[PDB]
Amino acid sequence: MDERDALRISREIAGEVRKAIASMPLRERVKDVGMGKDGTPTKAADRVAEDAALEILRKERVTVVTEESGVLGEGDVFVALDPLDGTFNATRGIPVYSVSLCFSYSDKLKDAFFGYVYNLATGDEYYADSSGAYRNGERIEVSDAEELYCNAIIYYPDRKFPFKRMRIFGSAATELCFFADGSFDCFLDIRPGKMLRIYDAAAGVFIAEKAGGKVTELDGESLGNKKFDMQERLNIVAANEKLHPKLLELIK
Amino acid sequence: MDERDALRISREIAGEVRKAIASMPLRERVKDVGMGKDGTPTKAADRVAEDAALEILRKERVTVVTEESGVLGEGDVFVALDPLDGTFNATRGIPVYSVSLCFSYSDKLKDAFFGYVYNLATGDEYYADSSGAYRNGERIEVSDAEELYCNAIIYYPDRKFPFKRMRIFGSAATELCFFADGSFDCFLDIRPGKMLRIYDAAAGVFIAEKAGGKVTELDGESLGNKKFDMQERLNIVAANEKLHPKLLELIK
Ligand SMILES: O[C@H]1[C@H](O)[C@@H](O)[C@H](O)[C@@H](O)[C@H]1O
Ligand SMILES: O[C@H]1[C@H](O)[C@@H](O)[C@H](O)[C@@H](O)[C@H]1O
Ligand SMILES: N[C@@H](CC(=O)O)C(=O)O
Ligand SMILES: N[C@@H](CC(=O)O)C(=O)O
Ligand SMILES: N[C@@H](CC(=O)O)C(=O)O
Ligand SMILES: N[C@@H](CC(=O)O)C(=O)O
Ligand SMILES: N[C@@H](CC(=O)O)C(=O)O
Ligand SMILES: N[C@@H](CC(=O)O)C(=O)O
Ligand SMILES: [Mg+2]
Ligand SMILES: [Mg+2]
Repeated sequence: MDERDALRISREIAGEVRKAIASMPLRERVKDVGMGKDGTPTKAADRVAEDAALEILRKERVTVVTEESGVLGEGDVFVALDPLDGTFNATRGIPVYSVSLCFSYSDKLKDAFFGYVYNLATGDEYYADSSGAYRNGERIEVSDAEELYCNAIIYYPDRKFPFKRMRIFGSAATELCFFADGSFDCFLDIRPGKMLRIYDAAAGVFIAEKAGGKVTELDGESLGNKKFDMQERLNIVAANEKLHPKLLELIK
Repeated sequence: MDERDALRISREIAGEVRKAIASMPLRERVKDVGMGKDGTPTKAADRVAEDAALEILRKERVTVVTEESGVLGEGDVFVALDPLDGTFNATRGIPVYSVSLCFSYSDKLKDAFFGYVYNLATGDEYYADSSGAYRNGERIEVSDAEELYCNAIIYYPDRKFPFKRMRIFGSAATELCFFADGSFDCFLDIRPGKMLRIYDAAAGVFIAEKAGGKVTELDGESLGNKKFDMQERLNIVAANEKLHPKLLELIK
């Protein structure tokens, strides 16, 4: 499998997940249907999205790490799948939620070769590969802001901060893409509980880095050894390389 | 003018503003074209939205209080207009932004008779009149959550908080409607600067109250005497009546 295969696979999944969600009334979407392998409820919207995606991934030689069904398959290519990132928004009709996929040549983030996040409500397509990062077929890059007085996505502000704007949209994969395309100047997840899982973050991280972003853990450490499994957790500090160290100092 | 006139006028404005914005590429939307009477820049998207709305309101006997052009006309019915609430989102292609209208029989919020907020990206229509509050033609009401451990929209969290979720979407009028329809359990704007203007909040406040919500200033004081002018500022605490007093105690 190469990056072209991954793009093709991702686009087919996006199409099937989009069709499955769009036809589901909010009343149905919001229903709990079971307990996910991640230890949070699987909503009916989560279930239909994952089935749509797994139906396609099942044909490939991959090991899938996915929120609801856990680790599936035995292939050498690892796929971190979030079949519906932003479930709360989807069940409320708030148009920020997406399907997220990151493909790696091992079970570690450093061997990632493809990232894909598709907004299921708007049809916006973000992806990145060896040639760079894209939004709807157009090359993107992070902003060049150097000041802390900037436009920040942050989970969660717990003190007075110097930002120009703070936003929290409820879809980490999509929000990492808002940072990747320069819509926002930085993305932070500094929750002490360390809540982000590998499938929430992996594609967004890969896309943001291809777009020029510097993206690390809380203390500046590389995310390269983050594992494609259900147990992995992440804090994220993401910004261009001039802003990034200021962000690190800010949160000490 | 009564509440049926106001509904008809609002729908006409929504249609015109919607097509004016939808046709404008992001790179055009984001351009500063002048200084607004509110003291913030008018973007091309703001100007185009406002001209569309004013062309319609010009035929009515109203005094309009609007963000970019200020106070216009001499009619006895006052209209607080935010031609595009969530301009930052609109210029970035983030689908949470709306046109907001509150109609009052004086220059005070207590004399409001109609509120209308239309999401320009999704086409969701929120309004309220003597018969109640509506989302896309269906009656809505606030949630009945009684615990602080709830789903909150809050500008801005500056300390550790007990919420289940915190969200900040960048469109106060629309966010007040997310609260009105029960999608979120409360809306708070507790920014010490007191940043909200009458046209940001008036329609959202009126819709939320019609939906059963209790909505007050920071100290629990009524919003009735808030004025339809450019100088007015608001902090907001909005929740059902069981949750509301707990929030008041929380933010001391
Ligand atoms: O998939 C979700 C989503 O990314 C949310 O925005 C984030 O707060 C949660 O931690 C994550 O599980
Ligand atoms: O119209 C805007 C919008 O409602 C934003 O969400 C809010 O943060 C701003 O204060 C307001 O001016
Ligand atoms: N992924 C899209 C196609 C595309 O973005 O080109 C879809 O299948 O709906
Ligand atoms: N969240 C979606 C609702 C849907 O498509 O069912 C939207 O308003 O864009
Ligand atoms: N304002 C809408 C109509 C409606 O809200 O029902 C439009 O003309 O696009
Ligand atoms: N507020 C300005 C500058 C910025 O926030 O980047 C804008 O909307 O473009
Ligand atoms: N501002 C975007 C919102 C969206 O992608 O739906 C637009 O042009 O419609
Ligand atoms: N999924 C949410 C539902 C809600 O907060 O209303 C929960 O854990 O309760
Ligand atoms: Mg998910
Ligand atoms: Mg505005």
